[PDB]
Amino acid sequence: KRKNIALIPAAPKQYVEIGSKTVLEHVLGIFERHEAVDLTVVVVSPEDTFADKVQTAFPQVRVWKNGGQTRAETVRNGVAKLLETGLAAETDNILVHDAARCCLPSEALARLIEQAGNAAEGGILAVPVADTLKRAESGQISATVDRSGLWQAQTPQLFQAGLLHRALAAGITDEASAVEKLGVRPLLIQGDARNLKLTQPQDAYIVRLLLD
Amino acid sequence: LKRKNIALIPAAKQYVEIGSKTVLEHVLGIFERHEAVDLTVVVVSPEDTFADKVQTAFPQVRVWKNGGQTRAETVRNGVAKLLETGLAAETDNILVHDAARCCLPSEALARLIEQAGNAAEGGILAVPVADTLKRAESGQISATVDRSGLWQAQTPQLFQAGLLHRALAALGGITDEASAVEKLGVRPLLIQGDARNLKLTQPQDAYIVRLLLD
Repeated sequence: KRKNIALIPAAPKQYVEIGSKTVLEHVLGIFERHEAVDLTVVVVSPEDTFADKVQTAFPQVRVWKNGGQTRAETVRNGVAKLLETGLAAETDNILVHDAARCCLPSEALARLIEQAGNAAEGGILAVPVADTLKRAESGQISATVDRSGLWQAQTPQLFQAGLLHRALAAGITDEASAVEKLGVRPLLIQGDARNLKLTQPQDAYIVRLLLD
Repeated sequence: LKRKNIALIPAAKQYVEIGSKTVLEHVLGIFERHEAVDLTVVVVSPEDTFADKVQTAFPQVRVWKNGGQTRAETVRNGVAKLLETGLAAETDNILVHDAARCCLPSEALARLIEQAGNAAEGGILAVPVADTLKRAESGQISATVDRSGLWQAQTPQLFQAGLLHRALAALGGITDEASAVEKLGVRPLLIQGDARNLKLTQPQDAYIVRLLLD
C-alpha cells in the first residue's frame, strides 16, 4: 500500500553525453530498474528543449514543466503537484535526488528505502567525514575543526510527502535542513564513495570511468 | 646549493596488489620520477619483511626500520633521524605522505612544491568541502554545520625539517602534521589537491583506485 516515489529537480549540463546517453538518462535508468521505486518524476523548465526527447525515451516517467526560479522552488512545485494530483498520499515517501549523481549504486538505494522507509523522521544517504578539517582565511589555515560525529550529506533525501510539504512551506540548504527546523531528526544512512556528483572535470574523469 | 625536497612515508593495507605492483611501490613511483624531489625515505616496522623486497626495486630509496607504535611516533623518528644523520638541513623541506594515497597526481605534487616549497610556513594539499555537513547524535541529525570556508586535508603535508621537528616534540591533542605546526602560532598555506588523491581504506576505494590506474 505505501509507495516510494523518486523526484528529480532538473530545471549545468545533465545533457552531457557519456557512454550512449545523457547524464539524466543515466540517472532515470537507476530508478526505473529498481524494484522498490513505484514512480519517477522529473521537473524541468518550460523552455527545456531536450526534455521532450527524454520523455519519449522514458514514457512511464512523468516529465513536468513547472520548474521555478530556484532549486528550492522547483522541488516545492514538484511535491505540491504530486499531492494535488493525488499521485501520492500524505503518507507515501518522496525521494529527492540530484540529477548529477548519476552513479548511485542500487544497493545503497535499497538501504535508504529499507532503513528510512518506515520511519516517521525520514532519512538521507551520507558518509562520515574521514579527513581532518580546516578553516581557511585567505589561503591560510585559521583553525582545525573537530570532525567528531560529522557527516557529509549525499542524495536521495527520503521524507513522507505531507511532512516535506509542510517543511518546505515555512537559511535552508538541503531538504533535511528544512525538516530539522520542525524538530524532526532524520536518520543518517551509509551512502557510497561512488555516489559522487558531476560538478567538475576531476569528478567527471572518475564518473566517466565508473560508467564502464 | 638549493634547498632540498625530501619525501617521508610512514608505513609501519599498502601491499594490496594492483596491476603488477603493491600500493607502496606505486607510491614510491610517483616521487622517484618527479624531478623536484631529491630523496625519498620509507619508515617501516622492524618486523616488516616485505620491505626488503621494496628496497631491491628502488635502490636509491632509503628503507629505515625504526617505525613507532603509532603513525605519530614513526613520523617523529624519521624526521629526527633525517636531521641526526645529516641528510636534511634545518631549512630543507620534508613532504609527509600517506603510504596508501597511491593516485596523487604529478601535477598536484608540483603545485605543492612550488607554492609551499618556498614559504617558511609550509602548506598542505586539500580540497574544499562541497556537500552540506551534519552532526550526528546516535544515527540521527542533531545539527547542520556551516561549511563556508571549510576544507578537507589530504597529503603530502610540507614543512621545514627544523619547524616540523620542533612542532611534533611536545600540548598533544593534535591530528595531522599541520595541526601541530598551527599550535606554534604558524599558519600553513592551503594548496588545491585533487579528487583522485584519495586514500585506500575500504573496498569502495579499492575499486576506484584500481580503476584509476588503468
